[PDB]
Amino acid sequence: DCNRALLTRLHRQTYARLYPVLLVKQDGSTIHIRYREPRRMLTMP
Repeated sequence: DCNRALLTRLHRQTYARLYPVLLVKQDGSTIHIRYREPRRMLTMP
């Protein structure tokens, strides 16, 4: 059921290049975050 809303693109008329990034906050939890820095990962302290 988690997959209902997951497939989408940004609908704002003009925007920057969006790159998949993997974010790790301080959990052990990770989120897919679309951000303009191509770097494959960022981990939060």
